[PDB]
Amino acid sequence: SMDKTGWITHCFGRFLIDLPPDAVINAGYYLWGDRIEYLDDKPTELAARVDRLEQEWRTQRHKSKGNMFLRKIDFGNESVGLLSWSSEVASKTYLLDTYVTSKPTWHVYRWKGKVSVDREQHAVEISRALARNLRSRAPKEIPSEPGFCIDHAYIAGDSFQVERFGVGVTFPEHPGARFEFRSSTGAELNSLLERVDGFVQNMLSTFAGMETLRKGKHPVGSLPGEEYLVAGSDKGQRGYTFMWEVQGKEESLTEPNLTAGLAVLERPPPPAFKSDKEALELWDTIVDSIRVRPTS
Repeated sequence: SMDKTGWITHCFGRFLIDLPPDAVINAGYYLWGDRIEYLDDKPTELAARVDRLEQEWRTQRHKSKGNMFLRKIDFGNESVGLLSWSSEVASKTYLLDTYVTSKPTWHVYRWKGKVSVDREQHAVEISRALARNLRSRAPKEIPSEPGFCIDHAYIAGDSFQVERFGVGVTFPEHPGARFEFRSSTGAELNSLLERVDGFVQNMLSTFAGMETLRKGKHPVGSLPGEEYLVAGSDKGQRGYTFMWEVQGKEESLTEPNLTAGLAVLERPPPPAFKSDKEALELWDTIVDSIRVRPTS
């Protein structure tokens, strides 16, 4: 824990975070509500996918006597899009399946979502730009440029954009334990304590076998993070439920809603930790490493 030797600093969206080298990491990234998704397709494979999927939309009935395919849009920068009706019933909505590529190193990402007839051109203009802003980042590179980092790449820019990610992390040394780190634009209406506190006291006072290890402020650098940590024993198993949270500012990339959490279930398998001490060391070491990525 406190001995951050061999620990690896990672990139997720606008932020950085240190983690032990043993950690098993799995991340999800979302843009304008819709998931941006990495594909391990070499250029020929993607061409096959798009061709295969285009013909599928054509051999699929829309309403009575028309197919579901509409357009194959070219966003340039080696990227493409497929416009289709939102479903078998027209409504007034499409499905814009975007396939953006990274530069200079080749990767392709699928970014798909529904859009109305009256906003299709706008959505295209977004994909048009996402295509020329999506740049690749080297395996261990920590980009100095402004941008939202994703899998094997980042979306360059400091212009506002709703963005969100969620990283699930497990540790082999500490089995049963699960850490999660999430970011999301938009501000929550209450702080952590203002929201959850009342109910936690009503559960702790009601049910036995638990104690509030910590509570209150836990600022990390310029980030105003409150925290709540609960622990308890049952089944001869020691359970944990931690959380840290910056409630974030509206229309802000650098101070969005930002949450770190760690939990260990009960219900004897091997201990996730030796004691409460070891658990809070890991928790504090990781949370204190949270920070906005320095950007020129």
